[PDB]
Amino acid sequence: MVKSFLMLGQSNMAGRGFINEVPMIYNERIQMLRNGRWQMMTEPINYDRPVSGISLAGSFADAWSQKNQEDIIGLIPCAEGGSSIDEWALDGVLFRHALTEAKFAMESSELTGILWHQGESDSLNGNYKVYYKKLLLIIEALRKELNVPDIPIIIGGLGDFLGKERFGKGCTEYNFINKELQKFAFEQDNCYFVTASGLTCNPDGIHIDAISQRKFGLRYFEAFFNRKHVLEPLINENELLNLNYARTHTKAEKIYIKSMDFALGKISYDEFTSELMKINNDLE
Amino acid sequence: MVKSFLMLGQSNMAGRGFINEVPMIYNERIQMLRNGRWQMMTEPINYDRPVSGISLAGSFADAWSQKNQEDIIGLIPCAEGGSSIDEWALDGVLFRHALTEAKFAMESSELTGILWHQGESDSLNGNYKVYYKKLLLIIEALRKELNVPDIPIIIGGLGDFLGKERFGKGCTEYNFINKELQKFAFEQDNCYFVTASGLTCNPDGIHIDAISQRKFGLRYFEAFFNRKHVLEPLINENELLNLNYARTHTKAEKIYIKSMDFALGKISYDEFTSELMKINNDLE
Repeated sequence: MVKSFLMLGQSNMAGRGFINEVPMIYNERIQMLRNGRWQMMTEPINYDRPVSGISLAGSFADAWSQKNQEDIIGLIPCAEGGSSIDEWALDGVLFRHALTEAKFAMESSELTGILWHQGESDSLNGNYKVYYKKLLLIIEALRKELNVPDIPIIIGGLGDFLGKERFGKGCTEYNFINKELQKFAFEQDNCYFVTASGLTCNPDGIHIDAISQRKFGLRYFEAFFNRKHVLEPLINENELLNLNYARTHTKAEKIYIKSMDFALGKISYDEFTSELMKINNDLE
Repeated sequence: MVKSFLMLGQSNMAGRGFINEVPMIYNERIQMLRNGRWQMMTEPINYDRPVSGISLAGSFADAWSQKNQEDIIGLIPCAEGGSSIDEWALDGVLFRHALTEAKFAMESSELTGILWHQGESDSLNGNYKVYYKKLLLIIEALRKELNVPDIPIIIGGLGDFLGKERFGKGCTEYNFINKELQKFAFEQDNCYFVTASGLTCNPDGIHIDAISQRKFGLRYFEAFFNRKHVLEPLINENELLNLNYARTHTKAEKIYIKSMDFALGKISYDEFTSELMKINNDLE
């Protein structure tokens, strides 16, 4: 079947990594939800802004497909940039929209997990003193509404680069939010924390970069697959990624990158044809 | 207030024009729906595929903003590439998803019109003999469900390049669909037809190109604004477009193109700063 994963949070969940700084992930077994149905995943996955880029859900799915050669993983993009915990209130629009997206997804897939990452917009002037209780109502409503009382919900921490440079300089209370995120995970059932140590950011000083967003996805899967808290970065983080990048592509996959090259006008029709035949004639 | 317009149809409504072949439209008074709420419009508007590009809704909105300097126009992207009239059935997922999107939009805007363009996937082996009756049920359900019994619904024809080259060669019955589209418009209340004469296509032989997609948008507005059938192309089509391209941008707008240039890594932070001050210091 199709195992779907709901994506919730701020811009760091939707992904802002520069897609030209990390290798493309073309996995015919990884899919994204486009206006209610499944389509082959191609970053930007969570296109909430014209600037959406590399997400952590990319490597998460790639790593997931390697541990499950049989099924297909479906991603449900519902992250909103700049959104704060208050904007995610049950009565909220971006929460009720996430529900409708999830439901559309589960009428053709099975919701297996929920990926959450948010907190930059709450890393200032207190309001971290109410973050927990706020999150509890959101998670509670999610499990109830979507009828998933025990599926693992993974939550990541905030980058240590916050509260220092430009767009991120206003987030001086990020570490106070991390404590609430951690606490929430330990105390709440079926919730796991994922450290963001070592992760770096783009020039804006607030968004995690592509490279770091790729490692971040592995830690998310590491937590999900083993149902544990990832308090430290995985050791084979770099090599683990290259191992997925080296994977040989299917005929359908390499025909896809070519169909797209042509669709975007990057190559001629005859050049597209010649390239398609090479794939067809190729041995193995 | 915010006047919203629901976009329905196939890939030629979602837009597949190459964004690098036509000038960018940056209008702070034109917005798009991103996961339930309004955000400043930036093409691709209807991102249903990683290949989504220039849509006809772009120039439609630009022309609309010039005849209404007071309000803001909101676009609701709900077009699915490759979808056929059958996939748009009331019980369908991409129809029920369009409804939920429209409703989310109207709880913060007023649905003023519906833009429809579809039929390439029905331009083969008959089934054009059932297109009308099929469309009637879809339109009927839309007005009833969304409580908009008299808002103008505009429908465009199919390109004359269809049924001849590559990806479009299979659409040999396009002209039979056009007749049904036309008929439907004349007979049905508050429905207007928009010819696609003169419009050209990209190399794939099936998708209307950026230039043509821009002219196509004007004809849509021409029909909507005057509540009439556009059976011929507008005469000042080219100049009418340049007139909108020449428009001087607002301070907020030019600050936006700069905020994006930086957000995408196209410029340095200091270069971004320097550019922001120039905008601030500028006289008029």
